[PDB]
Amino acid sequence: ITGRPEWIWLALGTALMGLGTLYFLVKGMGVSDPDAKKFYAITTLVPAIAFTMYLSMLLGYGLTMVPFGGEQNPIYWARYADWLFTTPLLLLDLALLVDADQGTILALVGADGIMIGTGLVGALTKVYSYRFVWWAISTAAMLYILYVLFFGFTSKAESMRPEVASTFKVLRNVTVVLWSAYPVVWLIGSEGAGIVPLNIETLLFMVLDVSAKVGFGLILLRSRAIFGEAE
Amino acid sequence: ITGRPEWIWLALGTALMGLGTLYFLVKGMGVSDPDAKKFYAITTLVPAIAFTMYLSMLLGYGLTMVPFGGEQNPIYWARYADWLFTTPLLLLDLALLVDADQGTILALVGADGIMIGTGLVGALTKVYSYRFVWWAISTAAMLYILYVLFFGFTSKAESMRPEVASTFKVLRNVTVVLWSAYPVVWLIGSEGAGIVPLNIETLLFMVLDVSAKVGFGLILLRSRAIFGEAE
Amino acid sequence: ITGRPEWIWLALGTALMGLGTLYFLVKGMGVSDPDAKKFYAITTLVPAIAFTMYLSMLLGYGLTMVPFGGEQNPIYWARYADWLFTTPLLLLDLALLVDADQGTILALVGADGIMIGTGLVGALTKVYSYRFVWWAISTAAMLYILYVLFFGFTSKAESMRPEVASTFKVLRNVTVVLWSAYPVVWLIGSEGAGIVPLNIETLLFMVLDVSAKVGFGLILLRSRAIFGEAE
Ligand SMILES: CC(C)CCC[C@@H](C)CCC[C@@H](C)CCC[C@@H](C)CCOC[C@@H](CO)OCC[C@H](C)CCC[C@H](C)CCC[C@H](C)CCCC(C)C
Ligand SMILES: CC(C)CCC[C@@H](C)CCC[C@@H](C)CCC[C@@H](C)CCOC[C@@H](CO)OCC[C@H](C)CCC[C@H](C)CCC[C@H](C)CCCC(C)C
Ligand SMILES: CC(C)CCC[C@@H](C)CCC[C@@H](C)CCC[C@@H](C)CCOC[C@@H](CO)OCC[C@H](C)CCC[C@H](C)CCC[C@H](C)CCCC(C)C
Ligand SMILES: *C/C=C(C)/C=C/C=C(C)/C=C/C1=C(C)CCCC1(C)C
Ligand SMILES: *C/C=C(C)/C=C/C=C(C)/C=C/C1=C(C)CCCC1(C)C
Ligand SMILES: *C/C=C(C)/C=C/C=C(C)/C=C/C1=C(C)CCCC1(C)C
Ligand SMILES: CCCCCCCCCCCCCCC
Ligand SMILES: CCCCCCCCCCCCCCC
Ligand SMILES: CCCCCCCCCCCCCCC
Ligand SMILES: CCCCCCCCCCCCCCC
Ligand SMILES: CCCCCCCCCCCCCCC
Ligand SMILES: CCCCCCCCCCCCCCC
Ligand SMILES: CCCCCCCCCCCCCC
Ligand SMILES: CCCCCCCCCCCCCC
Ligand SMILES: CCCCCCCCCCCCC
Ligand SMILES: CCCCCCCCCCCCC
Ligand SMILES: CCCCCCCCCCCCC
Ligand SMILES: CCCCCCCCCCC
Ligand SMILES: CCCCCCCCCCC
Ligand SMILES: CCCCCCCCCCC
Ligand SMILES: CCCCCCCCCC
Ligand SMILES: CCCCCCCCCC
Ligand SMILES: CCCCCCCCCC
Ligand SMILES: CCCCCCCCC
Ligand SMILES: CCCCCCCCC
Ligand SMILES: CCCCCCCCC
Ligand SMILES: CCCCCCCC
Ligand SMILES: CCCCCCCC
Ligand SMILES: CCCCCCCC
Ligand SMILES: CCCCCCCC
Ligand SMILES: CCCCCCCC
Ligand SMILES: CCCCCCCC
Ligand SMILES: CCCCCCCC
Repeated sequence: ITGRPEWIWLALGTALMGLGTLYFLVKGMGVSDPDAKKFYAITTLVPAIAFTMYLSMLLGYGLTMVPFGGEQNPIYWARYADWLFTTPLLLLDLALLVDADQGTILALVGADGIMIGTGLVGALTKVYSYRFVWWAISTAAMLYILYVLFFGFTSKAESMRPEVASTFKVLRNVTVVLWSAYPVVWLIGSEGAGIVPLNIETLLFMVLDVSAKVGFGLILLRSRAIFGEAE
Repeated sequence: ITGRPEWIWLALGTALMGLGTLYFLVKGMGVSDPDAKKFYAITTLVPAIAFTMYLSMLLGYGLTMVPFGGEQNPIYWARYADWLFTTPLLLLDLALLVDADQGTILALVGADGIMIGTGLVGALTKVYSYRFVWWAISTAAMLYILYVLFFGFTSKAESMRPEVASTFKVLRNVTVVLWSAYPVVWLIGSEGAGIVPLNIETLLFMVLDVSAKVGFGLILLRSRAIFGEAE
Repeated sequence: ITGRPEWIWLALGTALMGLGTLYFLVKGMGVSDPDAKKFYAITTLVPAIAFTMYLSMLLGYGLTMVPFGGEQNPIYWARYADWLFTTPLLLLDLALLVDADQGTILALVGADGIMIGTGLVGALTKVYSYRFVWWAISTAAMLYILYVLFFGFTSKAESMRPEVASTFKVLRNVTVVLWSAYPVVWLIGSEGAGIVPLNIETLLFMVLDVSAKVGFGLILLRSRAIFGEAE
């Protein structure tokens, strides 16, 4: 484990995702509202999945070597197995908050799968220049997601209860800022141009992951928007 | 790229799926009917997924070598990753058109997963004679799907609006004819008996894919069956 | 095939899953109740999936070698591909029986995915002591599932029709007893401590699989709880 300088950030990430999972699990014990139960189930699964994948990276299972640039490059593939399941769950939290229609939910989840799937292909591609073709396709899929979150959901939240509109607006802004950083870290990190070393890259993804999952969840599950209007 | 004679058909397929995706995306911009939005989302995702997998084959990522018959045989595995997601989406288009019940939808999607999954196992199997055992199981799963589309959905469409009944009947006939060709191309192509060479096999799958996805989508999204009855 | 002593139990399992699939398929022909169709579709898919994965193990495709303990250990990875899809389908049978809320269904299916996913990682892990870390995480996920089936569903079934309450109680008890045996067989078998040899381990999993899928299905599909109350 300790033979890799980035191990400290993988261990911290593992701990923070595990602690986040347990807090949400305990906090959700005393909840019977069927609407609130939906948000607790979605939001608790997110850091639980991330916990297992951070642990796999810490123990060395989620790491492979990819030859490109005449070098064997360490690629943590477990990140994409994490994101494949956690990013659509996070979008479902937002879509259920605004009572989005089914067709829009399917478009979001499908574009998200394309985003993560093409990012994985780009991470494992051995022809250096082709890695950035996949990065560009994946980034186009992300821009579609961000467009929908702004010019489809925002207008839908305003016609909703005030507390669900204000909570959505906050979580929307958090998501757009944090998610946009991921393609940048990829491009300048060891998967892309190799400007930033792997140990610093790992620290950046850990800060982003914890903020986008645990921080996101703390804002959502403390809001009254997750409960139905009741007397 | 150009070192493979089949590259021209992979490049054409990539272009036609990309163009198809963009047309459906633009055409769906001016749509607010929640029913129509469902069909546009399903139908636009189909060629978008196929685009990415054709590109992976063009660039050489979606290709592996499988030893059988005393030879290293080029097997494009990316086809099955495509079909795993696009064939159930196409069946969902048909099932939603006739307002199929949930139990029937689950049976269709499950049989479809078995069809594609066993076809993938057959494509990667190293014992030559066993490849055709998997082909037979996969073909049995397809025949179940075709039976349901005829002796379960057809009777349901007649009790529906006339425009949804006539549109379903057309898309049903297109699907049964085109899908039935796939097991035949597999059997006589490089995955099976090896009668037809890979470059011709690739041309045939490209014609079938574009027809079953883009051609299918053009018929559906030009129909009024996708809109609810409104004044 | 016959070069492996466990082949006899893989062949028996294949036959019993295939026969089970055909019986459920025939029995479900004469069913039009939309509620009953749901249970028949879920319950017939379970042994059909298991059939294909037992066949892959029989023919040698679903087997790999994992080095640990200074030895190349035969690991049947196809079991986890089976369980990944069949265990959530079995939980869906139970959840639909008691009309569970959506949030609870998602929590069950998500915990089940974590259970199977971490068990697969543990089966393929090359550092011997780490294999049991994954076993423990997977077992914690199972205990969560069992808790929900007892202290969330049981109370919900009592407020239901008597026949659905008594049928659920029976299937609940069958599930908790049979599922609990799996982590024990893993721990003492070739994936874990290696006390029980592989051929005996394979026999035990076959008895458990057939009972948990075909036996489970025979109890459910003979009950009147799967039909709506009708005159
Ligand atoms: C509606 C939305 C959900 C739609 C989703 C969008 C999606 C279509 C976007 C594209 C996804 C696609 C790129 C997934 C590729 C997975 C692949 C990286 C797995 C590893 O295989 C890659 C190479 C080794 O580098 O295999 C070496 C050769 C091996 C012999 C490969 C044989 C196994 C194949 C991988 C079998 C295909 C399985 C499916 C891809 C499983 C789904 C994986 C997940 C990442 C989507
Ligand atoms: C309700 C419906 C959706 C049900 C679906 C029906 C489905 C059950 C039908 C059978 C599907 C099954 C054959 C999928 C097999 C995937 C497999 C080809 C992936 C590549 O692995 C094959 C060998 C190399 O040749 O791995 C070499 C050895 C490696 C060490 C393998 C270890 C990884 C395992 C593959 C882990 C299992 C992952 C799941 C199979 C992922 C789903 C893939 C998709 C193709 C279903
Ligand atoms: C809501 C719920 C459904 C959530 C589900 C819970 C889930 C997150 C729990 C953890 C699942 C995770 C451990 C799955 C790992 C699959 C992995 C074993 C496949 C084989 O790859 C392992 C190594 C060889 O040993 O690959 C060698 C290196 C290769 C180069 C690997 C590159 C391919 C990657 C495997 C791509 C990721 C694909 C996804 C993991 C596909 C889903 C598989 C299924 C088992 C979940
Ligand atoms: C909890 C994890 C989250 C919210 C991860 C989000 C990840 C992304 C938005 C990743 C995006 C990428 C691109 C847009 C292209 C480059 C490759 C990716 C996958 C890093
Ligand atoms: C857009 C792609 C489509 C509609 C693909 C359809 C593919 C099939 C219907 C494939 C069927 C197969 C068999 C029936 C057995 C032989 C292997 C397959 C997977 C080619
Ligand atoms: C039809 C198959 C069924 C119902 C299989 C159930 C399997 C389990 C409940 C497996 C549980 C495991 C653990 C709890 C940890 C050890 C590894 C597993 C996956 C065997
Ligand atoms: C979206 C965030 C990207 C900003 C990356 C900042 C990295 C600064 C760290 C110093 C770079 C290390 C280079 C010298 C080793
Ligand atoms: C009462 C609110 C705080 C509860 C404690 C939460 C502990 C989980 C770890 C959170 C750290 C990361 C927060 C986002 C920066
Ligand atoms: C379902 C369509 C299958 C028909 C295949 C027709 C192939 C004819 C092309 C000529 C065969 C090439 C053999 C000589 C190289
Ligand atoms: C107005 C209808 C035609 C629009 C142009 C569609 C261009 C997408 C490519 C379609 C070619 C394949 C059609 C099926 C044979
Ligand atoms: C949950 C069931 C686990 C019980 C396992 C009993 C196995 C007894 C078979 C004899 C053990 C073989 C050891 C000598 C070869
Ligand atoms: C009339 C009920 C029996 C029908 C025959 C079922 C045959 C399928 C194989 C069942 C054997 C396994 C039963 C569970 C132990
Ligand atoms: C490729 C993996 C995608 C599945 C991720 C799991 C979450 C799915 C959310 C589905 C939302 C409901 C759509 C109607
Ligand atoms: C194995 C991958 C299957 C999932 C394909 C994605 C489409 C799923 C459609 C689900 C239809 C809704 C069923 C109720
Ligand atoms: C185009 C939709 C408007 C909202 C999206 C904001 C774009 C942020 C740019 C992200 C940069 C990634 C490289
Ligand atoms: C048996 C259901 C009737 C409709 C299915 C038509 C069968 C077409 C044969 C396809 C040939 C594939 C080898
Ligand atoms: C803790 C929830 C109560 C019901 C679960 C029964 C636990 C059975 C123990 C299984 C042993 C697996 C190692
Ligand atoms: C080795 C660098 C080659 C540059 C390729 C950049 C491709 C980016 C595509 C974005 C449209
Ligand atoms: C090398 C050819 C061996 C023939 C096997 C055919 C199997 C087909 C099974 C269809 C029932
Ligand atoms: C080689 C045996 C090492 C023992 C590790 C046991 C780990 C079990 C963790 C359960 C909390
Ligand atoms: C609940 C605390 C979980 C912390 C265990 C993971 C941290 C790795 C320490 C080496
Ligand atoms: C929108 C046009 C997309 C065409 C790019 C793919 C074709 C491959 C050319 C080499
Ligand atoms: C319907 C009977 C299915 C039996 C075939 C599988 C058994 C393997 C025999 C070698
Ligand atoms: C993106 C930063 C999240 C901050 C988490 C703190 C929330 C406390 C209510
Ligand atoms: C299967 C052939 C499809 C033909 C596509 C043309 C549709 C234009 C309306
Ligand atoms: C767990 C044992 C199941 C027994 C199956 C027999 C059911 C006949 C109704
Ligand atoms: C109005 C809410 C502002 C939230 C933005 C937070 C950016 C990290
Ligand atoms: C909408 C604000 C985008 C912020 C992008 C930050 C990328 C590091
Ligand atoms: C490929 C772009 C299509 C141009 C608009 C078609 C008419 C909606
Ligand atoms: C009555 C519609 C006929 C459609 C059949 C088309 C076959 C390619
Ligand atoms: C229902 C007509 C079937 C046509 C099969 C064509 C196979 C090449
Ligand atoms: C009251 C029903 C008892 C069922 C338990 C069966 C254990 C195999
Ligand atoms: C609730 C009874 C548990 C039985 C466990 C059996 C494990 C072999």
